[PDB]
Amino acid sequence: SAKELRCQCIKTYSKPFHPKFIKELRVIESGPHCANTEIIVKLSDGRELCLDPASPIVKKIIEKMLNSDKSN
Amino acid sequence: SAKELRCQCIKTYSKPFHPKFIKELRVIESGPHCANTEIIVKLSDGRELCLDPASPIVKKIIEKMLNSDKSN
Repeated sequence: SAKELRCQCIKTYSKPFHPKFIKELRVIESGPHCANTEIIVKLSDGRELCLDPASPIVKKIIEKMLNSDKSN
Repeated sequence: SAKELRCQCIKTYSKPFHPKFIKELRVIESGPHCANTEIIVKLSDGRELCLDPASPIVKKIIEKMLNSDKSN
């Protein structure tokens, strides 16, 4: 009975780990909405899902869109 | 009749473009071999393939493995 799940996820693929051994680093960097807009990965041959470990980086890449429009 | 194609690719997904509008940024960052070890992406709703636009960055992420072992 917790708040309705969010769009995709807010944490790592599912678990934290060394993202260095990631075979596929996927990043949901779509426009501004809710579907894709965070980080993602494919942990070597063990874990593979989205990615959002308290890393606002990717939020800054999506954030630059708005900020780009904030030139007037 | 050109040199046998390489492993996956050496350039972008297929074409260059603003990687900013990429919906999925995938990165083949596997160990050291030849399969996956470069950058990759999913250009918004238009282009989606690997990624290696003269960007050695990703090569530096894979390179840190060796260099990590070069501590002795």
